[PDB]
Amino acid sequence: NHFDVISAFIKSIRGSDPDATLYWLANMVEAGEDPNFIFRRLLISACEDIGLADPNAIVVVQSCCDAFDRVGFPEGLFFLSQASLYLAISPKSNSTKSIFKAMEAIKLVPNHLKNNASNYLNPHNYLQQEYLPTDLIKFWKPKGWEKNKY
Amino acid sequence: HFDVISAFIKSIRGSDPDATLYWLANMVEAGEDPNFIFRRLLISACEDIGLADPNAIVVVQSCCDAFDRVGFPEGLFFLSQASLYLAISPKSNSTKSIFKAMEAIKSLVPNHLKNNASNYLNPHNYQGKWLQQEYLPTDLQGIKFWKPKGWEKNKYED
Amino acid sequence: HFDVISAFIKSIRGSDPDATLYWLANMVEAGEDPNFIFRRLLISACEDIGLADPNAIVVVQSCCDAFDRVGFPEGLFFLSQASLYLAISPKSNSTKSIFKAMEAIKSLVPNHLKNNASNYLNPHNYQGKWLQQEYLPTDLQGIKFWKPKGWEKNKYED
Amino acid sequence: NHFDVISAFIKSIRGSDPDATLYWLANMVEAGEDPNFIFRRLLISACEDIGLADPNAIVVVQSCCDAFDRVGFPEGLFFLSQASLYLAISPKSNSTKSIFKAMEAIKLVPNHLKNNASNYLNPHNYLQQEYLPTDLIKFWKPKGWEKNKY
Repeated sequence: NHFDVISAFIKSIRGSDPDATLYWLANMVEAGEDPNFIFRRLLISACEDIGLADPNAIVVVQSCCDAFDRVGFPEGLFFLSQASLYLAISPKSNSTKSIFKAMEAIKLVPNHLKNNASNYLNPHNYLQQEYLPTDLIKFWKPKGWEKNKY
Repeated sequence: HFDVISAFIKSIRGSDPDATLYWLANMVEAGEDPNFIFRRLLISACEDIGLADPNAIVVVQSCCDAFDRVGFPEGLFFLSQASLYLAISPKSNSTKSIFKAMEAIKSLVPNHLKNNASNYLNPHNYQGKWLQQEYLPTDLQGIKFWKPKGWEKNKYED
Repeated sequence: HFDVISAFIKSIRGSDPDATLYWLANMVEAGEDPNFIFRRLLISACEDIGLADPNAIVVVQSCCDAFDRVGFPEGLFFLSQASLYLAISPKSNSTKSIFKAMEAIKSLVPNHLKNNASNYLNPHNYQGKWLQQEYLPTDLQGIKFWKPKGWEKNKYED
Repeated sequence: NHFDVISAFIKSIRGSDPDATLYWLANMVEAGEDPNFIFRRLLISACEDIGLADPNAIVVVQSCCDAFDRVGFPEGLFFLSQASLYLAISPKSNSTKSIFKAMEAIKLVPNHLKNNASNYLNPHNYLQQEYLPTDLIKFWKPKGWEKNKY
């Protein structure tokens, strides 16, 4: 049941609602919830829910955890609030979970991709060349920063 | 001692790099613990700059780490970089919002927002433009805890 | 094993996110050490992306730190973020330059460039537009070890 | 005398010369110079020579040291080269040394700046208010990012 509050909190972040985020956040801290337990979920969210929409999201959130470590309560509340608000208002993407589609397919390396392959063409020196095996298909599904990169 | 550190943070909050430097210099002559100064700088990076530039906490944290690796005398420049950086950043106190919501708390979880809820819809699966779903309890929908004033503006406008 | 990791780095170098993911997935099914994968990702962030985006090393390092804090199963997403991020970044091998200069070495310090040199002039004191001062030995002036190809371009143009 | 090489290396960075930087860099590593000794000077340079011209310079350089730690030679050479090139081509400023002018002057807090001062005006709530003592003057001398902030 405190799993229910942190769930409401993370779904609020995922839904881009900074008000509900703070509300569930305040709920957890009036309840004396463990801050490392909040931070671990923020980190995961920074990569599972924001991810390549803003690839510096994990950087900001880690700085907020480190800062919290040095500082603790009552002041640390600001790190919790910045990191929570920061994820709530960021653009969203779950394209980092594309790894699971690839793990499903997995469940032999082309020659040109072998270590010290003799017929590898280095893209820096220059491109058509195949990176998947012959018998294989799109695993990565882009949805922010990843849009421009795409 | 606690007045000097106060004048330091207020000069930063007031966007005064010169006074910022003067109270920093005061503090180190007087033997103040650099870890203590870095605590207040980390705090002020979220409390006084905050989402006006959420990179501020990364830069200051990295100044703090640089100081742990180098120590004095050269550590004095990382105190100075961190301090100057906050003094000249745009300011916002919007992270103080959490206290507003905390006052609203001082509250059951809606069913669709519980862990593993069967009626929860996931914005990542959503083929539309905005998933309309309740995130606050019903008696509170519409209530506003956060408004931005820099980087928070742009993010808000989207 | 060393062929799989090779195909992984080459897919990243080739800007292929799909193949990148497939060889990542291959590696973790096979039990590959995540620290080993992160080493190659840190390396590739400087060798293959490099000054095309010097933030790449910060992001990947931070993925690595996130993995140390979280471990599996959720650590798999930080491997994935780091990997995908390099696959889609602009590429540059311009940090390989150091090997060129290393070949020129395989050499006394000019006097004005020695520690505490009395004839050294400091670009920070310089009231002009560009301090013309020798940084290479005289028999080497004009020689070029680095050319950019992204972020390195802009920095170069200045 | 290996102090002479690292000096040539740092002055080359300070002079914005990426070629000479690499040259002295290669010199230090063919000599088996200690990489922590190179990195410590890069860090200092990232703040004393680049500083607020690019305030993420210390971030990049620290990531390059951490990466080097995990990896070592021969591959680590890339972290050394990226961080060295990165500082060489960055815009330059020594405005972080302005702290020493202030330490010279130092060698009593206005009331409104005291802890819990009754007549402090908070800039968030709103500005003319004095941050230096009455008897005091410009310490900070901006020269990149600090230009825009100024």
